[PDB]
Amino acid sequence: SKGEELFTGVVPILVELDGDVNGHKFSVSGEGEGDATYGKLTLKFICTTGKLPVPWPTLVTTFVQCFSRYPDHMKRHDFFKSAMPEGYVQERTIFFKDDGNYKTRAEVKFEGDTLVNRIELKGIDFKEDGNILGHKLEYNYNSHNVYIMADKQKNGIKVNFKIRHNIEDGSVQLADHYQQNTPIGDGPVLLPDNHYLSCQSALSKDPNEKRDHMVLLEFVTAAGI
Repeated sequence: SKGEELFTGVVPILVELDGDVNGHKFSVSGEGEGDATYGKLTLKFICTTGKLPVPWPTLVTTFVQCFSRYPDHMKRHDFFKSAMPEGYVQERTIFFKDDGNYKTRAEVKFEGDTLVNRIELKGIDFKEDGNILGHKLEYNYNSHNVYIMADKQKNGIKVNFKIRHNIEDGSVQLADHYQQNTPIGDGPVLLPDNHYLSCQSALSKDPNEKRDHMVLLEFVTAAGI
């Protein structure tokens, strides 16, 4: 595959997000590297506007599935890498149960040797004292499966999954994800058969970082075929 070759080694990653949740505006910058051979991602995110108005875990999914490890026997189903270097647009609506929703639009593409994820996020209908704006979510992350289906109509894919964020009282805050990806270029891409990505994420802090931030270590592997 075309893009396939772009991911054989360690690739630097840059993430830039501008967000507005219920009028609370903020920006985040992230840097790190991905090693698709091992489905590995290592990144550090910094809120460059001061304090993040929402819990960091709620932004993990928004912050480059092209770094997922696709088993050799499943390479023909790797839409993400096939869209590179031109990239793909990734759009989501994330519904937080009994609370508001995030709508995101992002462009993932290479800028030189760096894989960049530029995101615009808009959140509305949140409860000021809810689990999100109220900061009631634990700083951790559960393993989840991400379900992918082709969408030949748009020469792209449809993705859906549920993220369960742990609330400090022991309960869970469901975040229902509806996602669509379509190529940026007019080039050809690989439309996959149904499969899923198995994802695990570990959140941590940089003991010397005084800015509001998040350190992320993530491993993702395609499966189901």
